[PDB]
Formats: sequence, structure tokens, C-alpha cells
Amino acid sequence: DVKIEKLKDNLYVYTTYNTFNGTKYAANAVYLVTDKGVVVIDCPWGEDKFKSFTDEIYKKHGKKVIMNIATHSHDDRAGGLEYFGKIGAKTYSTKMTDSILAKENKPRAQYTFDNNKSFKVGKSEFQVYYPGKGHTADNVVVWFPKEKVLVGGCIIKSADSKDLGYIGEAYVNDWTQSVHNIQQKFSGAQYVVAGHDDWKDQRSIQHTLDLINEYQQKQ
Ligand SMILES: C[C@H](CS)C(=O)N1CCC[C@@H]1C(=O)O
Ligand code: NA
Ligand SMILES: [Zn+2]
Ligand SMILES: [Zn+2]
Ligand SMILES: [Zn+2]
Repeated sequence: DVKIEKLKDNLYVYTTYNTFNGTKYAANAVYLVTDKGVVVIDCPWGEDKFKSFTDEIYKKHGKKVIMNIATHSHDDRAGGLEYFGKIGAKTYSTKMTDSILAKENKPRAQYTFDNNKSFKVGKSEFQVYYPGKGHTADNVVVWFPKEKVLVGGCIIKSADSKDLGYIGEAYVNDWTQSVHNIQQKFSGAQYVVAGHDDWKDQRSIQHTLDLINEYQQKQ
């Protein structure tokens, strides 16, 4: 199942679901429809959902995916690099993410960049920004200036998150500064999209900071 909702103009938020030990988690990402084709950020959470996802893209827009950008090495972000490459899309990731994928023997992106990069596709513009370590050492966010949408990915927890989620590769002591960096640089954001679960509640950044503090206080 893939849920797709228009967020602003040609920018859409898509959500897929993956159940872990009785807890049904949602993974949120976005895709942009341009005159040159569709740009997909991250990927459906689960390989058995890739075809269903692009099938929905065709049903709704009758267009082709020409680019895929992974915001970190995990399955819900970089899991589709092989698939999107196979169907003709130009794939990207940061060099740090590439190093992690290589180490884990996971498919890698065709092109890599040094943490930050500004993109221009058709008449659309967006930028990938590295705020520092948090959920992982390589996590990046994507900013769409025209739509005023900040795709936070997993460094941003949903306002209803019970805990920080998977922290086996996290840097909790650096996470607060990284989130403060995002907040300061994209202060005028109309929409901030958390990587998991409910993203609509815009207190997501506040709750994230709350969860980090809670974790640290408990030592
Ligand atoms: C929970 C994260 C996504 S934030 C996840 O999918 N992981 C963490 C380690 C195993 C799996 C993966 O990406 O390989
Ligand atoms: Na590899
Ligand atoms: Zn992750
Ligand atoms: Zn995630
Ligand atoms: Zn809170």
C-alpha cells in the first residue's frame, strides 16, 4: 500500500508502511513532478513495494522517474537505488552514505556528492543540506524553496513519536545541534516532513528535541 497526497503544487508526499514487532510504522518521503520527469526522494519501505509505487506514479501522472536521491543509508531511504537505477533514473547519494552502503554490501548510487548540493531539474530547484550527525552520521535534509517544504527524513521525529526509534547508529549527543541548524537555516518552512509516522503535526522538531533531552537525562 502506498498513500500519496499533494502537499504543494507539483510536490507530493508519499507514505509506505512496515510493521516491526506489532508496531506498524509509516515511512514518509516526497517526489516532485517536473517538465522533465519525476524526481523521487528516498524510497518505499520494502522492495516488494517499488513496482507498486512507480505504478501509482504512472496512474496519477503518466510520467517517468528520472532521478532518485537517498537521504541516508537505511532501507527506507537507499533501498531503492538498485531499482531506480535499473529503470533508467539517475541516482544520487552523499559520499558518506556511499561509504556506508559499500561497507554493508548494499547497492550504491551512480553519482555522489560532498554532503551538500543544489539541484535544478526542469523549472524546479531544490537543495540537499547536511546538518551534522543525528539519527545517523550521514543523514541529510532536502529543501524546496519555492514550495517552502523541508523534507527532514529520519533526523526529525514525528510529534507523536514515543521514542527516538532506531538509534543503533545514532549520535544522540550531536543530534540537538544538527536539528537546531536545520531550524535556523530553514526557519520560514511552511511544511516540515518527519521521516516516520504522522508528519502533519508541525511540532515535530520540538518533540524531537524533547526526545533527545529525555534520552540524555536518563543517561
Ligand atoms: C530502522 C532503519 C530505518 S530508519 C532501518 O531500516 N534499518 C536499520 C538497520 C537495519 C535497517 C537497514 O536500513 O538495513
Ligand atoms: Na556495495
Ligand atoms: Zn535510518
Ligand atoms: Zn527511517
Ligand atoms: Zn514534545
